[PDB]
This record gives sequence, C-alpha cells and structure tokens, in this order.
Amino acid sequence: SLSAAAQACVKKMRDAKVNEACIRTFIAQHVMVSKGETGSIPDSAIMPVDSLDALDSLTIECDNAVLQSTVVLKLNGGLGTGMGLCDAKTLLEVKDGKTFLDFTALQVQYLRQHCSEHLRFMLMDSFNTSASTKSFLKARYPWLYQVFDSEVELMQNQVPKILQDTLEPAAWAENPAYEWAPPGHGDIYTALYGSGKLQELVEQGYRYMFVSNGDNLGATIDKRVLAYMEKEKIDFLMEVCRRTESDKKGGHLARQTVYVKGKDGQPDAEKRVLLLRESAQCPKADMESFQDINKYSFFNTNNLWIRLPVLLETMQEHGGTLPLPVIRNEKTVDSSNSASPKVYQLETAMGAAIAMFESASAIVVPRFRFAPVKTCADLLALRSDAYVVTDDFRLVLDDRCHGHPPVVDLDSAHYKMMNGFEKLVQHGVPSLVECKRVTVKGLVQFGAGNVLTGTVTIENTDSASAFVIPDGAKLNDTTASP
Ligand SMILES: O=c1ccn([C@@H]2O[C@H](COP(=O)(O)OP(=O)(O)O[C@H]3O[C@H](CO)[C@@H](O)[C@H](O)[C@H]3O)[C@@H](O)[C@H]2O)c(=O)[nH]1
Repeated sequence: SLSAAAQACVKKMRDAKVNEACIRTFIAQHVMVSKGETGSIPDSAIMPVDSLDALDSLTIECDNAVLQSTVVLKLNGGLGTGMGLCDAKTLLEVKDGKTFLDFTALQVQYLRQHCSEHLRFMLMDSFNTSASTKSFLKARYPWLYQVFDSEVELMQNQVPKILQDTLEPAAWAENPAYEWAPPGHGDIYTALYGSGKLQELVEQGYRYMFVSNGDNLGATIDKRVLAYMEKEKIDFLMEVCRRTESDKKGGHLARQTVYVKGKDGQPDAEKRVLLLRESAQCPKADMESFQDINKYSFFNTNNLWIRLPVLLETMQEHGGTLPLPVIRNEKTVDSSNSASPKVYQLETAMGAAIAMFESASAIVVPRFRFAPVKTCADLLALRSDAYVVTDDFRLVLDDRCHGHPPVVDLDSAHYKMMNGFEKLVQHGVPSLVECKRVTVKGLVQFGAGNVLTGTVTIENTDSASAFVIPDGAKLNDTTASP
C-alpha cells in the first residue's frame, strides 16, 4: 500500500486518463525514489566489459522470413534543449535541403524497394513533437502521412513531475502543462505495451524491433545482426562503439558479476551481466571515471534490437511493466524559471533493458552505424564533408577518417544555441574531412569554401567584434587569429 504522495500521483494520473501500464511503471519507480534510490551507479559497483563479438566479424545474412518479421522504430520524442530547440530535433537540416526526417523517410523508402516490400516503420513522438512531425510528413512523404495515426506514430506517455520536498505531484498554476514530462526513451516499452501496440505487433507476426535515435542517421537494419540473434537465441542486443573523444553525452556499457551457484557437483559459475550507465547515473563527483574513455571504452549507440514476443512475455510476467532502473533527474517545474518549485522527473533509458533479459548481449559495431548529434558541434561535423550520404541514405563518416570523427570544439558562449551556430556557418560549412580537430574560440564566422586540415584553431581574443574568415582560406595545423 502506497504512501500519501504516491496515491496523490495515482489519482492525478488516473484523472488525466494516463495509461494504467504507465501508472504502474511510474509508481514502482516512485517507491524506489521514496526509499532513496537516485539512479546513481558508482564506479565501485561495476566493472568494465573486456570482450564482445563484433559486427565486422559476422557474415551470415538472415533469411527473408526473419527480415519480414522486423519492425523499425525511430525515437522522436525528446526536446534538445541544450541546442536551444523548442521542437523536434529531427526537423533540423543535415545536408543542403534535407532534415533528419528526410533521410529517415528515404531510408524507409529504399528498404521497401530493395529488401522488404511491407516494412513496418514507426516514430515515437511526444506531446512536444507530434504536431510538427505529422505536418512535415504531410508535405513531403504522403505515403507515411496516410498511415501516420494508424500504424506509424507511437505516442509516448507523460508522467507527473514530483516535488522534491514531498514526492507529491507538482502544481504549476501559470502553465499546468509544465506539471507533466515524458519519462525518457525507456518509456518506449511502456507505451508499446500499454497502448496494445506490442501485442498487436506480435499478433501480426512481427518478431524483432530495431530502434535507434532520431538523430543517428547511420542506424539501419543489418541482416547479419538478425541472423546473429537468431543463431545465438539472443532476445536483446545493444550495438556499442569503441568510444572516442567525442563520446561524452550518453552512456557506456558495464558489467557486474553475478554468481549462479551451481547445483549437483558443478561449481558455482560466475556469470557476467551487462548494464548501461547514462551520464546522469554517474555520481557527479566521479564524472572523471565516467569520462575516462579507456576505462569504459564501449559507448552505447542506442541502436537496439528487441525480440518482441519475449519483451511482451517479460512485461506480462512483471506486472505489465518493464522494471528499468529509474533515473532521478533534477529540475524546476518550469525549467526556464529557476525560481519555480524543484522537482524530480523520473526517467528511464531504453538501453537499460539490457539488464532485463537473460540472453541479452552487446555487439561492437564500426563507427559508420553511429553518427550522433547531441550538440551543435556534432551538427557542424555532420553537415560538413566529413559525413557522406550512402546509396541507402545513411550518413557515414568518410573512409579517410579511419572511423575517427573530426573533433569539433565550439565555444559554448556563442555556438551552444542553434541561432549562434547558425551564424557561424552563415556563409558556408568548412571542409572538414581532412580535419582531425577544429577548435573555435570567441565570436567567429566561416567564409565560403574554407578548407581545414590537421589541427586547426580559430581564436578571437577580442571578444567584441566577429573574426570573419575570407573565402577560400585553407587552415592547416595552425591557429588563426585577427
Ligand atoms: O523522452 C524522450 C527522450 C528522448 N527521446 C529521444 O530519444 C533519443 C535519445 O535522446 P538523446 O537525448 O538524444 O540522448 P541520450 O538520451 O542522452 O542518450 C542516448 O543515446 C546515447 C548515444 O547517442 C547513448 O549513449 C545513451 O545511452 C542513450 O541513452 C532522441 O532521439 C530523443 O529525441 C524521446 O523520444 N523521448
């Protein structure tokens, strides 16, 4: 039986007609929090992962049946606040005239032409992103618009922000919509389960789901991973990348060792169990451990494969929920207004489901399956010539890079927001394919047709006037200044 605060959350969520699967999932988290769970995972509690299988080693492709039983879902529900976005990130342009959505739709169109005619495609939208996404598709891809509401969109849940003082639901008279937030992308499982969509998918014969970040345009179906999951009877698979210097916003793989004591004269066998640690779960006093890319060198791509019938079985057998570890995220009710009440927002990360299945694994993938965009520094690298468009409409790092993205460092005073970054490339995106690292300090504007090679720094000490670069400039292993 629940605390008074937890009952106040149930009542609020029921009055608003929140899905019961979501209420159950949230309340189980609310119980954890009220007992002192923060989501924190300290370094002393985990150990690094030393060896995994690699996609580059695999060669066998899955038969057509398996391919036909796969569904593709793109996450599209978050708000990239750090980039100063008030709408769906996937609408920003990534190449001249084309948005993340554009390439996403082109990926689906191509796959339907060349691999599986009846590929099921889904987008997980939220309150904050559904509107703009649907009208975009209405204009450019009517074949998706026709079945948007019918089979494309999965709407994610909203859960109450809770006051830190009491764990009660927050009230915000000035704008009650701010009392609610989407509960991270680990909600995909809840939303699929609670809407009946997961059982429908299983009923129609689908067996696998391939999920990836909306911002990652290298993530598509690779039939060798499906063959691999079939052979090895794997129910959940996380693709990880060898971590680079640019991999600082996200989570890394880790392991624990659980001892299953062996019966009948067979000794207790240590058995590895895998887990995800998001940056938000690192005790912030230990961030340097989280950020040491040698210690934890397997970075989650969020390219995730789920065996749908087993996910469904597992959630049925855990009270109609998937008990992902809660992440207790701290904010104010109006995140803009730091005079507003402090709240917790309970969230989960979908890659945390690796701890949920007995035969969950991770596989190392090459960097051409991971081109993330968390910051405008990423968007600069993606927009430039360091990233190329494949025939099947993935963006991938050019071969010259040897799987190392150009290390982009933009002054956060000027380029952290989208409006500032937009002026930086006002007159052109620099050629970056040959740039191992570009650092921009102070207010600066690229010219047209700039070529950067080696380690280039552009610096303006003056901090008043823009340092503008002349068309044609080619900076090589240098620091450029007014
Ligand atoms: O409630 C939410 C929150 C996010 N998203 C979407 O989910 C994707 C991921 O969000 P993002 O904030 O971009 O990334 P992070 O959550 O920080 O990190 C994810 O992606 C990283 C790699 O890029 C992995 O390392 C992390 O483990 C994984 O959690 C994006 O498409 C968001 O729009 C939602 O749909 N709903």
